[PDB]
Amino acid sequence: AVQQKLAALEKSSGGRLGVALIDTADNTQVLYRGDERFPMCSTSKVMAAAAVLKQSETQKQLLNQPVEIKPADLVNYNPIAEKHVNGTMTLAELSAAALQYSDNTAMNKLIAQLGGPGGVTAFARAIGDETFRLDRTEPTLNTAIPGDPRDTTTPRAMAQTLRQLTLGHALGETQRAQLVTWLKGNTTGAASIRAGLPTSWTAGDKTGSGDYGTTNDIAVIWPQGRAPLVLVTYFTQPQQNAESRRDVLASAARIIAEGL
Ligand SMILES: O=C(Nc1cccc(-c2nnn[nH]2)c1)c1cccc(Br)c1
Ligand SMILES: O=C(Nc1cccc(-c2nnn[nH]2)c1)c1cccc(Br)c1
Ligand SMILES: O=C(Nc1cccc(-c2nnn[nH]2)c1)c1cccc(Br)c1
Ligand SMILES: O=C(Nc1cccc(-c2nnn[nH]2)c1)c1cccc(Br)c1
Ligand SMILES: O=C(Nc1cccc(-c2nnn[nH]2)c1)c1cccc(Br)c1
Ligand SMILES: O=C(Nc1cccc(-c2nnn[nH]2)c1)c1cccc(Br)c1
Repeated sequence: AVQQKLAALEKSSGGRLGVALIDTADNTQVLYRGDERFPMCSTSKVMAAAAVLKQSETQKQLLNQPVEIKPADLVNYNPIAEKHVNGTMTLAELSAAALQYSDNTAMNKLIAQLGGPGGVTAFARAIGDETFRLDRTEPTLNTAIPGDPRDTTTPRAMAQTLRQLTLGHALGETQRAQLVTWLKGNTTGAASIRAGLPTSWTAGDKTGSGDYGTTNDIAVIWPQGRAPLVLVTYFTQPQQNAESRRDVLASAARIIAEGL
């Protein structure tokens, strides 16, 4: 029923839809193209911010370290960083900017802190994610070209990783709590996964988008009276200039929630 429903949604959408749910009540999963690769776009900002949180476990002042923002550092979406050009932002500020505002300049500083995209990938491998790969910086990591393995993961892998980071033991308890608080404070998510969930429920999420109408969201969800869920919804379309479809992610999440 749920599989058939997600297939129906996909066919009507004209794109390719990827879904992974983990229900932590009983370790049940629901996968739809769970092992196909999709461009992550800004959902990758979670892995970068989490990597810096991991570093902060052994450098308890790391999040207070200032980082210079120069004019030439600004890229294509800098709602927070543009306010600080010719000044500085701390790594905590850059983390919150990247997660909660989806600031691309902030993400670049997180990547640089980790020694480049490969350091983010290395963190993913260290926590048992063999699938995630970050290959580029912002903004080009969002080109989302069909078939391109760069800056991709699978829904199954990303759901597992988001669970380990937010509900498991990938991070220390303080760092886990900080990540959760950041995600729950997201500003960009009301039209995506969370639009398809009951309004009683609480959640944190990280959205992404790019070329090929790519429209993504990953979420940790606390349903009324139930153990938490982790839900990944990835969507991408066959034409480079396709419009975003946050509604399709909301629809997928509604199918999932009604199936619980
Ligand atoms: O900045 C965004 N989009 C963006 C920025 C810069 C360039 C383009 C773009 N160029 N060509 N097609 N899209 C899109 C964006 C999209 C969705 C949510 C949030 Br938060 C930010
Ligand atoms: O803790 C880490 N790595 C670590 C520690 C012990 C073992 C392993 C490991 N084994 N196989 N792959 N990684 C990794 C680590 C790695 C890269 C970035 C960041 Br941030 C943290
Ligand atoms: O040719 C490509 N990339 C590319 C872009 C820019 C320059 C070059 C290049 N320069 N010299 N040889 N190749 C190649 C390409 C083809 C199919 C899928 C994808 Br993703 C990329
Ligand atoms: O399995 C997990 N947690 C967990 C905790 C306590 C008990 C069990 C359990 N008991 N029996 N089977 N699993 C699992 C877990 C937590 C975070 C990320 C990922 Br991937 C998996
Ligand atoms: O960076 C891009 N967009 C963008 C930037 C910042 C945030 C977001 C975003 N956040 N949440 N959902 N989308 C998207 C983008 C879009 C199309 C082509 C290329 Br190349 C880059
Ligand atoms: O991109 C727009 N809006 C918008 C607002 C919030 C989120 C997104 C979005 N999120 N993910 N992909 N697009 C787009 C927009 C609105 C009016 C005119 C023009 Br041109 C562009």
